Amino acid sequence: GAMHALGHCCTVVTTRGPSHWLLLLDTHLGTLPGFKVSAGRGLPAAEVYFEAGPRVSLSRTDATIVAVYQSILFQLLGPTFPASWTEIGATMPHNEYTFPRFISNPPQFATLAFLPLLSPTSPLDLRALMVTAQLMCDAKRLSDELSASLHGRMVATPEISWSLYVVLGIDSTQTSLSYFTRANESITYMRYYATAHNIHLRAADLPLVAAVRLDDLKDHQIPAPGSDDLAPKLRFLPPELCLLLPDEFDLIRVQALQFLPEIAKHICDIQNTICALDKSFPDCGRIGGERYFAITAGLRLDQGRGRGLAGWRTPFGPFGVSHTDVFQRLELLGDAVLGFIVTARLLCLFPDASVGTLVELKMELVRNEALNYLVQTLGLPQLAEFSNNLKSKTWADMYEEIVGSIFTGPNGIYGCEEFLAKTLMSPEHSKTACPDAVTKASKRVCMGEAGAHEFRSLVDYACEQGISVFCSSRVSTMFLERLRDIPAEDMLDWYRLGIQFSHRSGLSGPGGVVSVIDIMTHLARGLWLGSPGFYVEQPPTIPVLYIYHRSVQCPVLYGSLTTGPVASKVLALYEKILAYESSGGSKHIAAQTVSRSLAVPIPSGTIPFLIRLLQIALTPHVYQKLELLGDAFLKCSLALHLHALHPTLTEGALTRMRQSAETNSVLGRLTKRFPSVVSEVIIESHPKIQPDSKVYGDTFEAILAAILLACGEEAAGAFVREHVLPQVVADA
Ligand SMILES: [Mn+2]
Ligand SMILES: [Mn+2]
Ligand SMILES: [Mn+2]
Ligand SMILES: [Mn+2]
Ligand SMILES: [Mn+2]
Ligand SMILES: [Mn+2]
Ligand SMILES: [Mn+2]
Ligand SMILES: [Mn+2]
Ligand SMILES: [Mn+2]
Ligand SMILES: [Mn+2]
Ligand SMILES: [Mn+2]
Ligand SMILES: [Mn+2]
Repeated sequence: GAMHALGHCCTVVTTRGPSHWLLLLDTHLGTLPGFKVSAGRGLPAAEVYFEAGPRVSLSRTDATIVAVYQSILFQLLGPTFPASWTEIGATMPHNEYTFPRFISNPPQFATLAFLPLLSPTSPLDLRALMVTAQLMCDAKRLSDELSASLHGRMVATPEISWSLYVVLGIDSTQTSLSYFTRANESITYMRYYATAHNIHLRAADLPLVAAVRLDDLKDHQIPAPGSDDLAPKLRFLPPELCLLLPDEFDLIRVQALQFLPEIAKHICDIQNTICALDKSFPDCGRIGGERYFAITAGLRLDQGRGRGLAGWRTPFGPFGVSHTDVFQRLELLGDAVLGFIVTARLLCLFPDASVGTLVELKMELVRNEALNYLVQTLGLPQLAEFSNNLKSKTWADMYEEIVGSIFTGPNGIYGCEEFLAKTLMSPEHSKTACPDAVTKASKRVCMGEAGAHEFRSLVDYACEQGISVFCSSRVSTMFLERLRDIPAEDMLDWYRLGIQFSHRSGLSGPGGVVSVIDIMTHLARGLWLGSPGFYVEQPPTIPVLYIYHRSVQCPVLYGSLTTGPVASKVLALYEKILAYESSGGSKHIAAQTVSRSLAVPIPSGTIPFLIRLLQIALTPHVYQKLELLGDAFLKCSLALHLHALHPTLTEGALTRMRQSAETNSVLGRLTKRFPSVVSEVIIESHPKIQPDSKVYGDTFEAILAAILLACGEEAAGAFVREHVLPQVVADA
């Protein structure tokens, strides 16, 4: 293009070596997922690796010198390919796309050009191109112009479809006047070319060229001066037909060039997939190539059929990871964080619930049965394609894998929170005329004119009409009683927070629907996202605020500490837990010694709160819920750390791995490595207990939660990598 041109260091790799090219796109496609092409239509199997580079600028004059090189390439490609890279992709048979069923005609198509590179680092040379165009211009026939200096050189027959051949030497045994036979018939080459092609050979008296067609020499090695290793495919052709290609166009280039059409198809495929499925597949915030590979990993559940996933090419992620392997490890991780977020939020949504029922409720929301239904309402089954010769996989797994994708993508844990809040609660989860006095309240709620009793009326109504806004009948029922326990002066703020979130999520306008179902839903999402803390049973309220430690904030929903309608509640609880009169005996000392033994940098002035929780973690009947949360986080943090440390490992390995460092005996050991003052306090609280007890293990889990709650997600995850990760036992 003009200046609008982005570089990529495209590399085609065959059995015989690597070939380097500079791809130029006029479109931001981020990084392009490499792919590998199957054993070919006259070409060998190969692998194509990309990597983004400079943002190269081109003057009009230079851009047209590129255009020249292009046409040199198109000519070598032969008359079978339209002389435009766009037209090559934009006429692919549908069965060559990654999604033949969703071929969506993009408004734009990309505009690409290819240029040679001597190495993946050498700069773009424009003067070089012009020389190559000059040498091609000058390049003469074999008649004008030894059979050891021609060995391995590229030659094309421009009078006959511009086919490409590799010269093995000159066979003086025969001449265009010589004969060759096809069973029952013997003709002279000179007569053949006249009979078939309407070519009347001039220099007929010259010795034929012993060459082999590029189509035929699939991956085979070229022979020496001719000791001729594989000769049932050898061909002899008149020297006046062979146009000798310049030294730049060696065997390596010319073959790699046969794959450039696939790279054009790939970029084309990427673009289609995006503007066909980008709006129907939960948003991870990726763009271009990576968004493609995400949708591919996410919906192409099986592997290709012989030839490949998309046509003859099968895309792979970083470190040569199968798109299936990706889905496999993103499901594992996604499953692990869904557990974390659901734990942390249920913990606050039902502050009074026991660890017993929190666990029960989680499994009601994460259960296959439920996720399976959630995936149906997303309409993924319709888009997912597989050959059912792929057994143990479930619809429900798509949900987990998505959460994984969203998490590991640019949107972060914020994306996951958003995706869960859109999907676990939704008006689509109940059934439905309604009384008079109820429509009046609903109307008043929507235009902000609503107050205390209007909500009461609406709750009490839904509370008896059995309205379920969660994808669980138990959770929905339990949500309704949590609502009765919430001060009606508060409900207007929760609702606003819910509708606010619904708006930014793109699933509503600023106004609600004016139904008790929609109102019931918004109340839910508010309270899901924003409930401030949970109670530790018999002792104040522990505030959940690890979100405000996030290095990227979201004032629209959560606000800031210095103070909204939610932030204020959280802050309130925070100030009350500090002011708690510290009866600091030996526990308070253990808290302090733990406070400094974290071997990990914590945020500033966060200590006094950490001590308070570390105390709770170290008291006997109270750690229960902190343990629950710590357990949850540890799985998810460890899953992450391993996911990163082992880019090529799949479901089985990564599971067996983190399970080995998550066991109660293992965590217990780590608790004993703290100053003996800590072990002392544990044995002091629990009379006559033994080194193999469950309690050491669980207090570690409890401590991890204390760190998470008081210092935030990155401090807690640091503490995991520094202390828990080194205990993971290799599968070898
Ligand atoms: Mn079409
Ligand atoms: Mn003729
Ligand atoms: Mn990954
Ligand atoms: Mn409760
Ligand atoms: Mn599985
Ligand atoms: Mn699963
Ligand atoms: Mn009650
Ligand atoms: Mn809007
Ligand atoms: Mn555990
Ligand atoms: Mn690995
Ligand atoms: Mn005990
Ligand atoms: Mn435990």
